[PDB]
Amino acid sequence: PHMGTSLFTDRATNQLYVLLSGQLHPVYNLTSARLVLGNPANPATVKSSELSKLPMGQTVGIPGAPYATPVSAGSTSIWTLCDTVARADSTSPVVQTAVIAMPLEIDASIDPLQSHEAVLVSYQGETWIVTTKGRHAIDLTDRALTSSMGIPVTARPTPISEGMFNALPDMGPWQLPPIPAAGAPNSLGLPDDLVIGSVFQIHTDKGPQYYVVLPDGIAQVNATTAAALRATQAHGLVAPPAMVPSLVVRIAERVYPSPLPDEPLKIVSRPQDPALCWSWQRSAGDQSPQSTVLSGRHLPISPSAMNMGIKQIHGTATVYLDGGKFVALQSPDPRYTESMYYIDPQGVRYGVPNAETAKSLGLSSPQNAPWEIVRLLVDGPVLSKDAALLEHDTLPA
Ligand SMILES: [Ca+2]
Ligand SMILES: [Ca+2]
Repeated sequence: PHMGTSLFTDRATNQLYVLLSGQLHPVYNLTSARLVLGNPANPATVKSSELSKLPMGQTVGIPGAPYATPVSAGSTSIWTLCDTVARADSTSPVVQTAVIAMPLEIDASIDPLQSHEAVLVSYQGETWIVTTKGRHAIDLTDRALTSSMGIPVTARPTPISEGMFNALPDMGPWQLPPIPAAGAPNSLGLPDDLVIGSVFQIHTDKGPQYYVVLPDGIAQVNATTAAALRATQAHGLVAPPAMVPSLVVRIAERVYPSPLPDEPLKIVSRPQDPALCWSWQRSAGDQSPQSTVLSGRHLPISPSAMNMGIKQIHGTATVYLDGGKFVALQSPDPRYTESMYYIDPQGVRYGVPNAETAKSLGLSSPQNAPWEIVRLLVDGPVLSKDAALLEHDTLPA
């Protein structure tokens, strides 16, 4: 019968020994011992003379596994990816990347982009504009489009890392939404001058409200969008004609999804603000995560935290965390795939193949996390019972 203790530690050496079918085996770590036992056993301390009372076998386990699988007390799952560009204005700008899995300290020196703020970046020979929503493709050699869309010739793109490029959602071209049948007569009963794609205005209590004429109705646009439309094609109008509300209220209203913000676009200076981050967060009970783009002078963590960073030899990012993590990912690989990883305090991810294995390790309720950030971590060996059952020549250290 099972006698309650299948895991032991030599009182003198603190070495681990696991009991398998009446025989002791040295085992590399607690993680491996629990994998083979099928439950998160805690070692019983005994003298070597006690261990010598059982037959001893070869070393078992996963030597590359973390010693154990502790997890930070964690209120909320928070994951942040940060690009820092060194010598942004030089002929040799360099991007460094950090993964932050811990609460942030946000201030005026490093905070979310505001709605009118944007960063011009380069990736693989192409340029993208980064806003609070993600990245938008733009070709800067198209001087007129670029200018109309609020981007000055004084703007210099700076490189983003591959990880940041993957993390930032492609929200579509930085352009005015194309207007079908632009230039053609309106079908809305408006004056002949107001062709499809033209801009008019009506006077309100808050002053002028601008509209664009669409094939299926009229849509409100802000002043910036109105100017951008007219800068591209004014349709022969010196200014947006003033219309009477009696004429306009009768027409179907539509939505024109211009990406241009109300205020003049402010292009952040990378030398001033070398840090660009994508921060992702989700609390237990939440139906959706919330994500935002940060821009500032350094990482959004305390100065004390700025040197608890760890970079793996074969990792791309320096990792900052407040303890271990147990996370659940969902990704199209290319089919919708749910996966689980344990992340050790060193910033290595280890696959947890199924719920049964998680239970063996004493891991429960994995936090939802973004694969875009988590899979940037170095991938260690999968934590499986099959792997842990393997015998080895050499004793644990
Ligand atoms: Ca600062
Ligand atoms: Ca700011």
